Amino acid sequence: SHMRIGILYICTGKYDIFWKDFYLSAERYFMQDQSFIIEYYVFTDSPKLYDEENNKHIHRIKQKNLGWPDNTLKRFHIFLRIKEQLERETDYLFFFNANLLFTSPIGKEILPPSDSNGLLGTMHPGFYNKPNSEFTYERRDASTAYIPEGEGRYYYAGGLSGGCTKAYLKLCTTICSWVDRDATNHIIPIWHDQSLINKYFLDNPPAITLSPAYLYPEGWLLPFEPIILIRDKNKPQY
Ligand SMILES: O=c1ccn([C@@H]2O[C@H](COP(=O)(O)OP(=O)(O)O)[C@@H](O)[C@H]2O)c(=O)[nH]1
Ligand SMILES: CC(=O)N[C@@H]1[C@@H](O)[C@@H](O)[C@@H](CO)O[C@@H]1O
Repeated sequence: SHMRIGILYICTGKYDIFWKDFYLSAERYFMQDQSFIIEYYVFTDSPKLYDEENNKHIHRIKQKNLGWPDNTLKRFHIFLRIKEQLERETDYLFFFNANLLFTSPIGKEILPPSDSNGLLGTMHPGFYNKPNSEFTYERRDASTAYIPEGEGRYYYAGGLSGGCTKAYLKLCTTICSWVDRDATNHIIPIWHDQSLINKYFLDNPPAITLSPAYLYPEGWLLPFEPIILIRDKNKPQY
């Protein structure tokens, strides 16, 4: 029985060093109720992950480094490679960036209701209480991620997205079609990683919208307490 939770994680290249503290924080804060089984789906090129030889929930998946911009553009194309084992092993899906870190215990409060659409979005830390006129949406009608001015509620970031497995997999398949449709039209959506997810969140507003506290950049001073910290990529330790 219990509730199955799946974590989508990509750390190809030099971002594999972010897995250690992320895993140690997820095992201490993220879903530690007795009704939660947590599964790690790590997409990397590293031959072995941290605590992989001890933990069985850590699924090392073959994935080379695609570089820019395919590492953020073809992100959802990677998730569909194992979409056959995702719905059978998980009930909820969650995507976190590499350099993310848990600081506060996260429970069932971020779980979308059973009646709603079952989607999850996170407000961008750079756009809090800023007007719609300052949103960096895709303003080209030729692209599939096009959002006209005046429309939209929040500016969702691509650093953190989730929801139930059934609704989240449809989200991935929808965007993948939007990427390939733009590839044929010789056009690249901007910003590809977050503009595409805002177009979907406009057509399909998420059940619950997380504050930028779950995407708090390290060093900033934002009007909320940091729950999930975006670690600085340019630190001497990294
Ligand atoms: O070589 C790379 C570059 C990026 N990422 C992933 O892409 C996400 C966003 O990275 P970002 O675009 O901020 O890095 P940049 O492309 O600016 O170097 C992160 O969660 C990384 O895990 C990756 O796996 N390998
Ligand atoms: C790198 C990051 O956190 N993402 C975005 C970046 O892509 C760009 O949209 C910028 C200005 O809108 O806001 C952030 O820095």
